[PDB]
Amino acid sequence: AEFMESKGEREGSSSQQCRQEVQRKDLSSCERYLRQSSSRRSTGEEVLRMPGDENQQQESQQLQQCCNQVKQVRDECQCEAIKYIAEDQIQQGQLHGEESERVAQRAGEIVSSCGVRCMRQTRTN
Repeated sequence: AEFMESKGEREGSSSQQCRQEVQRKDLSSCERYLRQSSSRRSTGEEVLRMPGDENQQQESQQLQQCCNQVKQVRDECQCEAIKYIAEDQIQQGQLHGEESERVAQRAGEIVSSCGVRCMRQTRTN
């Protein structure tokens, strides 16, 4: 009489699965630094240096967490990573009325450090 069928549904946001690992490694603290009160301990056995091995050679173990964080960036998720962090905290945080644009320049602070992605640079892969 008849015979037909077919299934297959999915949903995503960023590329393949950038937003995924992005919310873990890639810009996942640079904006959190300015979002929070001040950088602090976290997950990672790579935090036993004052001057910071993998970070701008200068007393700044705070932004070192962003450099070490952006050090886990892929390449094509670097920019989209900023489109995530520099936004999720905007919707989550009190970033509304006219205090959301102040966060745009703010993230730029850590960007100029070791967060140069979509807040200064562009797609590179």
